[PDB]
Amino acid sequence: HHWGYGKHNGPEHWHKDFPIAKGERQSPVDIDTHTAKYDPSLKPLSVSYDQATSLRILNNGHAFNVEFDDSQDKAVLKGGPLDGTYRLIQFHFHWGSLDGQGSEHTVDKKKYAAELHLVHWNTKYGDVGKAVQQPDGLAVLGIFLKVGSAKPGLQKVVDVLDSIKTKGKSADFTNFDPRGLLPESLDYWTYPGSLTTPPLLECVTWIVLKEPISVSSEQVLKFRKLNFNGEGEPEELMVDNWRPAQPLKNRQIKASFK
Ligand SMILES: NS(=O)(=O)c1ccc(C(=O)NCc2ccc(F)cc2F)cc1
Ligand SMILES: NS(=O)(=O)c1ccc(C(=O)NCc2ccc(F)cc2F)cc1
Ligand SMILES: [Hg+2]
Repeated sequence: HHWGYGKHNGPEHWHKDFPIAKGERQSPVDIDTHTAKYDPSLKPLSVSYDQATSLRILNNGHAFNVEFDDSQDKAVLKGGPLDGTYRLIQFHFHWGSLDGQGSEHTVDKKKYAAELHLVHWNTKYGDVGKAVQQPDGLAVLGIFLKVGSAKPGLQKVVDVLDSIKTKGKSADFTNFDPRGLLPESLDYWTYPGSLTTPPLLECVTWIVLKEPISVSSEQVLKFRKLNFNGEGEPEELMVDNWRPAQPLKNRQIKASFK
């Protein structure tokens, strides 16, 4: 049936319905800090989220997305390895059943507790639908989460999870400021890749931040209480919604710092 993260429909099965799963620029990948190339020509990232308008939060099976109004250049990402303006359309997380796993990308084989993905699309393409059909259509800002101190800016998200426990549920989520989820430093690694969930389109420029943000054990626990299933169906906890690292193949990971 539909794809998932279970034994019978997990990542190892996606290739049957989405041949691109065994493509040349699939994500996530393991970032080997010792072979990543420091690139002096990489420009600093420009994150302008001051005018961000969040609208809704929803459980879509797989994960929970916080959507933003992308009708105008309100929250945009520019700079770095990007050409043009990219609008923030939504952000979501991937997490594990235990603190030692959850992130999609790994650094020197180290998995973090979770990973935040802030998804943006290239404005030159007019709409996200056209953007996903281009090699530079999307830019996803990836941030690692490690268990430690609580992240104040994340609490508003944690408190609302109860109202969207099952698949298909959504709740109004206005006035959320995504700037509250950023680490202090904007140093990053970048490589061309793909969406990490079906349809696995190879249209993403990945920008993974070096500095993880810290979240408390209690905050991460609440992600784990969400459900993959819809209301009235057998309860399957939403945990381990991450795809294992894919072969790097003929790609080079560039670093904005030495
Ligand atoms: N402007 S808004 O807040 O209402 C909005 C928010 C989220 C999404 C979404 O997650 N769709 C994903 C999505 C839909 C179609 C497609 F081809 C690729 C793709 F990533 C769409 C619109
Ligand atoms: N974990 S991750 O950052 O890589 C990621 C980011 C966005 C999406 C998404 O928008 N899915 C909907 C969607 C629906 C239809 C389509 F054609 C493409 C598409 F991405 C999926 C995975
Ligand atoms: Hg593409």
